[PDB]
Amino acid sequence: ATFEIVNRCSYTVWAAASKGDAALDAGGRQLNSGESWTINVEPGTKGGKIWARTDCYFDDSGSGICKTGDCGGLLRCKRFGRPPTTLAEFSLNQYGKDYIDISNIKGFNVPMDFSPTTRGCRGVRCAADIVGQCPAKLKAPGGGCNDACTVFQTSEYCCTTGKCGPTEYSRFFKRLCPDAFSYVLDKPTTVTCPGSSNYRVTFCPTA
Amino acid sequence: ATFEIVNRCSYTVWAAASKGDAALDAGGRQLNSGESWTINVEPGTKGGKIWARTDCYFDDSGSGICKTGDCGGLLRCKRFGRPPTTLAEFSLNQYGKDYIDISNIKGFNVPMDFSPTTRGCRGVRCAADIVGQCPAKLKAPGGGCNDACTVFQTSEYCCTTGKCGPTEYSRFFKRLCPDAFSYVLDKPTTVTCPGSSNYRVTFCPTA
Repeated sequence: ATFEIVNRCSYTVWAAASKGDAALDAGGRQLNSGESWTINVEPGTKGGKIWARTDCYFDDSGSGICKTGDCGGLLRCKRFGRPPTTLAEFSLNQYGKDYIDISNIKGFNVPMDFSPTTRGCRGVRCAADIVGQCPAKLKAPGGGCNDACTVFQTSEYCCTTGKCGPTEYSRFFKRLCPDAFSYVLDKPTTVTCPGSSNYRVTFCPTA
Repeated sequence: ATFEIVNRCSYTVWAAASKGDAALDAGGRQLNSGESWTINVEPGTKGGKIWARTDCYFDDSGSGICKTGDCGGLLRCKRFGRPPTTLAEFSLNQYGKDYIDISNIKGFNVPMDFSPTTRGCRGVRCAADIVGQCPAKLKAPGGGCNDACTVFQTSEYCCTTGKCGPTEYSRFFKRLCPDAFSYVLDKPTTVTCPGSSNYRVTFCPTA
C-alpha cells in the first residue's frame, strides 16, 4: 500500500512510521513546511502507526532527540515514539479489509487528517487546538498535551484491568476530537476500508 | 554473584532487576516492609540495574501498572523502568573488577544504599529527601522527582551531542546526593570492587 505523508504545518516536522518492532519503509524523515513523503507499506501490515515529531536535532548519523514523539533518539524510527503524539493507526489486509483510525490515547502533539486516496471509505481527522486548550495538569513542557495515563499512571486512566470508564481527561480529548479514540475502551472510531486501499496523512490539515 | 535486596521502607516496594534486554534472576518481586530477596546474577554481567517501583497493582498473571519505575506493565521486569527511578547500576567481572554506582540520571523515587557484602571496596548511598525538596518543575504526579532530560527533552539536559555541562537541575541532585551521578557527564562516582564481589541493596537505608 502507498501512504503519502504531507506536512501542511508552518513548521518543520519529523515524520515517523513504525510497526513497533520494525521501521515501516525508512521509518522517519524530515518534512519541511509543504513537503510530502511517499512511503510503501507491505500488505498484511498490522499495528502500524504514523506520527509527527517536533523540535528535533539530529547529527550526521541520524541520532538525536525530539521534544515530542522521540523514538529512542533515532531519525529512522524502529519503535514507537514517546508521548505526546497524535497517532494515525492502521492494520492492512485483515480478512479482506483495511482498518484505520486516529488516536489521542497517547496524547496529542500535531493536528492531523488521515484519509484514503482510493475509493471505498471516508477519512477521519483531529484538527482542534488541543494543545492551546489543554488542561494544565496534562500540558507537556516540551510541547503537546499528554494523555492522563502517561501523566498519572493509574489503572483507571491506563485501563489496566480491562475495565475503565471515561474520565474528566478523556472527555476533554473527545469533546475537541470526537472522531479520535480518547481512552482505551472508547466506542470505536475505526474506519473500515477495502483491502489494499491507499492513503494520505496530512499534518495541520486546516490551511 | 549474589545480591541481597532489602526493603527497609515503611511501605511496600516492588523490586526489579534487569539488564535491559533480559531479566536478571526473576526480574521482579514484591517486597513488604522488612522483607529481603536474594538474587543471583551471572558473572560477566554488564549494564545491570536494580531499582524499586512504587504503588503497583498486579493481577494473577503478573501484569499491571506502577506509578514509578514501571517496566512495561510486568511484575517480572525484562526491560528498564520508566522514570523517575533511583538506580543501582553495575557491571561485573570486567577485566578482573566489578564496578558499581548509584545514579539520579533517571530521577529519583526511593532512597537507597548500595554496598558490597564482601571485602575490598566501599558502598555508596543516596538517602536524602529528594522527593520532598524536588523543584516544582521536576515533581512527578505519580510520585518521585524526575530528571530534567525526561521532563524537557533538550540536547543540554540529555547530553545528546556528547557535550553538556551541569545545570540548575543537575546541581540540585548533586547537592543532596554528591555520591550519585547527577547528569550524563558528571565526574564519575563509580566504585571499583574486586571481581566477583557480593552486594546488598537497601531501600530506605536510614532507620
